[PDB]
Amino acid sequence: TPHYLWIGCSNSRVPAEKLTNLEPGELFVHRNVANQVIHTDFNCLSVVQYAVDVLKIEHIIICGHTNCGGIHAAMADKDLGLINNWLLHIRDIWFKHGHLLGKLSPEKRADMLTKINVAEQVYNLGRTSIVKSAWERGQKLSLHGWVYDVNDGFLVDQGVMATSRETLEISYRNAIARLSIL
Amino acid sequence: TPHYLWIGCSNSRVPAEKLTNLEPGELFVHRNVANQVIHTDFNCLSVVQYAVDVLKIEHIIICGHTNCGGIHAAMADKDLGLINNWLLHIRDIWFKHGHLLGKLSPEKRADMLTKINVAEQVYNLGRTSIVKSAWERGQKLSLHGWVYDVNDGFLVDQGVMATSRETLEISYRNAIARLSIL
Amino acid sequence: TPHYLWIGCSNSRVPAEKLTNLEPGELFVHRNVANQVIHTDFNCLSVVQYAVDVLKIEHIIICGHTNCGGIHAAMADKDLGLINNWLLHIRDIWFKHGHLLGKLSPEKRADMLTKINVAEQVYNLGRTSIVKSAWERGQKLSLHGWVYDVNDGFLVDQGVMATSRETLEISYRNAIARLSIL
Amino acid sequence: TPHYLWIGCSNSRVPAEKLTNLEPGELFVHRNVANQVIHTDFNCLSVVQYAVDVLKIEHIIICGHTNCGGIHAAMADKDLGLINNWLLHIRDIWFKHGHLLGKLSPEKRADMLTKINVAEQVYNLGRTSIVKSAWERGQKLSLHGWVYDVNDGFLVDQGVMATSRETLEISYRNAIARLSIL
Ligand SMILES: [Zn+2]
Ligand SMILES: [Zn+2]
Ligand SMILES: [Zn+2]
Ligand SMILES: [Zn+2]
Repeated sequence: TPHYLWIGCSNSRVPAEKLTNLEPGELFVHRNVANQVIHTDFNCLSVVQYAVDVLKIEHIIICGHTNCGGIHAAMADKDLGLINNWLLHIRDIWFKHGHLLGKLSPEKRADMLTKINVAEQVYNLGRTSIVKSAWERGQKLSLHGWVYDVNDGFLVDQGVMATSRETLEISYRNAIARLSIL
Repeated sequence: TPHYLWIGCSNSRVPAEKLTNLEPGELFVHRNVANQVIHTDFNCLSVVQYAVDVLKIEHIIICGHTNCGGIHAAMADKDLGLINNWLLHIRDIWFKHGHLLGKLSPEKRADMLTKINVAEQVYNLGRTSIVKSAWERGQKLSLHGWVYDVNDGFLVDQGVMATSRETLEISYRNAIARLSIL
Repeated sequence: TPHYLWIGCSNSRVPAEKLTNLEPGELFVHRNVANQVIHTDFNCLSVVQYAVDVLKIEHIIICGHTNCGGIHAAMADKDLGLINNWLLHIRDIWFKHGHLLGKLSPEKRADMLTKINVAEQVYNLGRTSIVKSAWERGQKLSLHGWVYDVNDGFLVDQGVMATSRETLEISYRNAIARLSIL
Repeated sequence: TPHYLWIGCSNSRVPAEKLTNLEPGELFVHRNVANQVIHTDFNCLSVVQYAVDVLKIEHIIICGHTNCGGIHAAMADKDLGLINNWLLHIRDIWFKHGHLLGKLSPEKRADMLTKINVAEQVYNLGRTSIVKSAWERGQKLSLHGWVYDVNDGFLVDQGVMATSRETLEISYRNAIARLSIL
């Protein structure tokens, strides 16, 4: 069996199976643009459901990365057609935390939003009924939010790690709090 | 920078980077249950669009596989919540080719449907405005559909390969023509 | 309470509440382009779920109409951007029943596809777990497929009317059968 | 031919044709639970796109309403299957303005959130490439956001109205500014 679901970015500089030292065929993988878990996305949420319910996976890892073309385009003011719609979700976050990112130099900004994004996505994953109910029936399931420093090797980027719904709150809220005061 | 998009199954035994021999950084990856390109899926289309228009990728491979849970689930009679909605598209393909699969022996049906599905998804991909337009303005873009077997490798197929909308027809119809011979 | 869900086309020549003689605020309404019920559409399927489960509605009416801009564009070979993706579903039907429509004069065609579409959509609605489970717990729920002749007043367009899953099969299969032999 | 798009709630007490006094045939209608424009919803965007580009409509109205089940459900703690995914977007809006609503009295919260939601959805609509582009090539298009009350009529609001991306900002931020006064 696989023991982890890996939700990562479609981008190539992020190879899930290679960068970790984990055994081959242990990762059940979903990748989309800027690693998103949108409330109304049947594509991602099907993988999560197949993972949790069918494969009884005990760990979902969400994982962003620095220099993500996703995050950059999300902040660019440029019509690239259909991706612009998908990235508007990321922009909602950008402006949700706009005061933080406002302060930052216009490049720390890119990587900060990258970190914030993962937190927010773990937060979406955690409010999923797929996940929520797995918890409620006593299933062991932990969520995780990391960022792969593409020029280095990754950080358990955040204390954004839930094993229940309340631990989701503690984690996320602390995550956001911390990153809005260094 | 990337040069290929790979749309595969989320399944852990079909990792894109292991199963290809491209240079690292060259693959841009989407995975989802049973490797679908649904006409109205923002997530997958967002990736395709990002590949063709922004990254200017010139090859898309859709990789399906034998002994695939998605296909098995699509044929099974069991409720798996959201997964069911996702596989109703596959169940349509199962119905579209019911006569052919009706002939086949119950065991050989999953592997047939896996092969049909890869043809069908390439047919979807190619009918995309994203793709259609890329061709319509003369950008070079080839679609390839293959099937991987864990105990056996890629089935020497002859199978699915479009570089224009006209060849998409020729390749698609021929693939189905061939599968129908039994 | 309302007692019917009306899934109709966004188009204006089709006013649900007016054209019927039914009491005001009896119709819970969803309208989209060419009245579609796509397996993976959270928008429509949310209305259906709110209808069936929360409002305990006993009747879903799907209802197309003749001279539907949806059906026309679906058959047109013209890029209109984002709607083309949504209409590809209709095109899958067009070519599913292509031999029928092939025979017909190129305008009977428009209205035939309009009728076929409703049948197919009732069929999608009926394979929904939302609907299916309502049936399984003994809830009284009937589906219906009509077409509003925009220049006349409508026909229980088809014997496409399910009160369970097996009555869905009988109805749909007969529907398609009939319309492929006049 | 149409001249207005109406995006309203599916709710039976808020029928678009009754609540307006347009000539018959002029309204083009979308309804869904709690009148959302989600950035990655093919169904709603398909309608908008069809209105702006094909039908060349010059006004879009988003109509919300008081005592709306969608809003009530979004705030409630109950599982309603797919509906939950759909309302997580509304629950985000509830969180986005938590401080403001936190002030408010528990009863007055639904009606506040209904008002915020209409502002938010107009803000989404206006950030659409569909809309943005229409303006960007100088087509005339005005967005309007209103709230309807069954026992009272449309709340004399001053509220939400964009005819350009800059006015979308001005109108949106001002709407929120105003709602915040209490
Ligand atoms: Zn990236
Ligand atoms: Zn598989
Ligand atoms: Zn129509
Ligand atoms: Zn409502």
